[PDB]
Amino acid sequence: MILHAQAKHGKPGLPWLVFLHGFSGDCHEWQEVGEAFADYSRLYVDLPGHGGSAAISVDGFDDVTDLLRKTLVSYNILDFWLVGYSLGGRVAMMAACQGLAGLCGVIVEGGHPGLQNAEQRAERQRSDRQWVQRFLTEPLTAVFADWYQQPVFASLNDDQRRELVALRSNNNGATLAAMLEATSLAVQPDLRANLSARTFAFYYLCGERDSKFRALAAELAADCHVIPRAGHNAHRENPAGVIASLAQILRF
Ligand SMILES: O=C(O)CCC(=O)C1=CC=C[C@@H](O)[C@@H]1C(=O)O
Repeated sequence: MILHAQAKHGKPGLPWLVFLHGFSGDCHEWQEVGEAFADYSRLYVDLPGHGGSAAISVDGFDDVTDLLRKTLVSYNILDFWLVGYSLGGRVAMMAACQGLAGLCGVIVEGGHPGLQNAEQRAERQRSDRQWVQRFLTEPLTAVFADWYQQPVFASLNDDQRRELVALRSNNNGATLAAMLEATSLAVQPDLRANLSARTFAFYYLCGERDSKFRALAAELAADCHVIPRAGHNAHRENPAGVIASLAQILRF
């Protein structure tokens, strides 16, 4: 078993760009940005519980990393960057730190490096448990209307929220719930020390208007690219700015 993905072949010999969406996303998330890198090969992955990988269940990050490894092998990917947004950024950091053969660098957009005490982990465990129950029992248009009013999405306007609710409501609430619990920030290690000692290149992207993750990026041993006029999902709101940042990172 491998993850569902969409592959696009670029110039032979250039690295693959392996894109990981965020929670409730799917393999289309990064395509507006990724297809700008037409000379690279692109792998747009559906994480467990998401898109065409809905039926793939995992118990935690070890299982996700293993699935990612198998997927890369299946596509004959030998030399690649991992590019992850939010949950996908956390998956990317976990997989990179656990070890992926052929990884040359990681680019994380708004991915949390980990909580730092038991109180915070308990709070997140409880909060994620409440969302899990909502995803199991409520109309997804109602759940996502509240999802996109969380603080990390405060910066959005009403039009943006309406569009996102409509988009994300194409999803399986049960498999979203299973994945939300399995890869909850509550169960993630604090990766700051590991990221500091990294063998792989590590870059951070953050929307200008994403106050939480601008502060987090400052705690990290990475070059941080602040994306103008963008919130947490900076590549969605300012794709041209994210393409420019990715070009600076990749082509140097
Ligand atoms: O874009 C979205 O709707 C969600 C982005 C996303 O992956 C996350 C948002 C907020 C909390 C988490 O569940 C998750 C994350 O881990 O970043």
